[PDB]
Amino acid sequence: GMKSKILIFGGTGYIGNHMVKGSLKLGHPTYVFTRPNSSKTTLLDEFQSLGAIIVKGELDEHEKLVELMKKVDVVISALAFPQILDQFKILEAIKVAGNIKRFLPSDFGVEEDRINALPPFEALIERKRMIRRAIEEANIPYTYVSANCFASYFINYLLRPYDPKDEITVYGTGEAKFAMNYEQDIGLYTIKVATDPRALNRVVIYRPSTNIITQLELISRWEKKIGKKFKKIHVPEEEIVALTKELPEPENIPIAILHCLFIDGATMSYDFKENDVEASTLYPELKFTTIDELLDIFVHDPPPPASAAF
Ligand SMILES: NC(=O)c1ccc[n+]([C@@H]2O[C@H](COP(=O)([O-])OP(=O)(O)OC[C@H]3O[C@@H](n4cnc5c(N)ncnc54)[C@H](OP(=O)(O)O)[C@@H]3O)[C@@H](O)[C@H]2O)c1
Repeated sequence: GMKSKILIFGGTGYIGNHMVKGSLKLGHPTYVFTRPNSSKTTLLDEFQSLGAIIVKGELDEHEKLVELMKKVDVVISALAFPQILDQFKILEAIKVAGNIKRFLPSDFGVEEDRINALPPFEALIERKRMIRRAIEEANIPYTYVSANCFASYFINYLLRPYDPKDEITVYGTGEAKFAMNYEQDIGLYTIKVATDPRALNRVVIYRPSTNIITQLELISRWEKKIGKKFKKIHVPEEEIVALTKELPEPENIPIAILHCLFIDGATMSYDFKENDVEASTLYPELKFTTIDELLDIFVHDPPPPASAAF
């Protein structure tokens, strides 16, 4: 009816699929753009059964993008790091069509306009910054989502719950705080803020007070849940920094990211600004799945591990 029509790029993605599902669950007409040479016919078939409109095509098809933009109201990009600057193709189409009410570029991580990282990672987040600067210069309505850590992704990475090993690797001292959110919730909240006037042209941060923790605390709570103790093996900060300088690319990128999130504590190293919007405070009918609930999920029905593309 009056629900804004949402177009999602990278919808078959690791985080993108939760945005597609959240969109449909909220009653929004949902368009999913996907490459012709897909390996997700089963995933696309699921979206289709849920009401999604599938549009196959390449980002290089400028005319197709423009005609597609004219049919929707909101555009959300969940593309991967290798495709960050390819978002300029999306932006060009948005500018030509001229009817888009809100554009959310592919951020969904650290708040790159207030944090810095080691060269391997810094170079990549500068690409996201370039997208934001272009959006602002063109006066395109937007919302920048700092989702912080994808919870299933990093619980799997840090705890390797599917590994019966007796040791656990700790990065740095393990004392740095970080916030992590369940992917399913990042998906739903992103759709909500994309049409919330309170988020128009603002930075939105997902930092629920129940999802702030340190590596050491996460391990301790996990040990209690499963009744096992691990031998904590620390990897010195100086060691991690050296690796980012010697190891090749993309091998050194994940190392740089681990330093950013778990040693420097970039997701918790700042205080909110006047115009910042913390999403957990927005909807009284909704709440972010907490860390305790997340650990319970890994005990009962753990989601598969994942590895981002670099
Ligand atoms: N905060 C965190 O913890 C965290 C963790 C991981 C990722 N991220 C962020 O989340 C965002 C998305 O990451 P992701 O892991 O979800 O992405 P992804 O699943 O790797 O990729 C998303 C989609 O990109 C499309 N795609 C892939 N290669 C392409 C190409 N060459 N040309 C055009 N389209 C292509 C694919 O869709 P089709 O096959 O349908 O074309 C794919 O499903 C990024 O901004 C990333 O940095 C954050």
